[PDB]
Amino acid sequence: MIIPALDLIGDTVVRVVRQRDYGNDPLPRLQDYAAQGAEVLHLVDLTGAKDPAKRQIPLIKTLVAGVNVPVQVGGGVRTEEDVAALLKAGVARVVIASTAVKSPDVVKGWFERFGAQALVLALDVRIDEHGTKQVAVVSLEQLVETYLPVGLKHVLCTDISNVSLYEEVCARYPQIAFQSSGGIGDIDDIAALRGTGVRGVIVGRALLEGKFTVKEAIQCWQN
Ligand code: NA
Repeated sequence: MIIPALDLIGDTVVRVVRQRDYGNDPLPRLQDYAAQGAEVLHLVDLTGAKDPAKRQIPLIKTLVAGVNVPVQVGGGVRTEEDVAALLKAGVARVVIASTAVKSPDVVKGWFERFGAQALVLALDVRIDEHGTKQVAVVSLEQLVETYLPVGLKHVLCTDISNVSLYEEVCARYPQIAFQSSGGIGDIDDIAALRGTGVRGVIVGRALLEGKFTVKEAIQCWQN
């Protein structure tokens, strides 16, 4: 799957690493992502990620209501209440950050209550000098072990160290549906990831930049 994605600061669509400002119409943007055939969408609430007390619930309610396809939302999700709040806003899956790295027993609890189909674990992966896949702020393997007993199913992988990693880990963990994020700059990057075993590709920047349209991405990826 192609998974189009918007990063949000307040009501404002942005490019980040803040880099560029693209307006205050996330909804027509999303709806046009959907019109072209996107099956899943992806939001990051950077305002909430900065401080969770300012979680943009009303906004996210609106955005999720305005489209008729599942939406996954991340950004500062670090307590059970936040997960419930996001779900209560209509969100189809909650994307969890570094907490799932730091606090396995808590997060295991979230899995046990909400179920694994509702959660996505977001991991920044570093390949080090030695060739170990480590997980940013512990190895990938270690994490997968920690969460297999509670039915781990969805991982969002950003590589911050490209095809071959995904080939190997997708082969090692056939029970995990991997999502690649970052590293997309043109339609060819999408073609590249096509046969790797990766299940979903997060696409953001390239779309705002007009390199291609979601219809083109889908044409590519879906061969
Ligand atoms: Na697709």
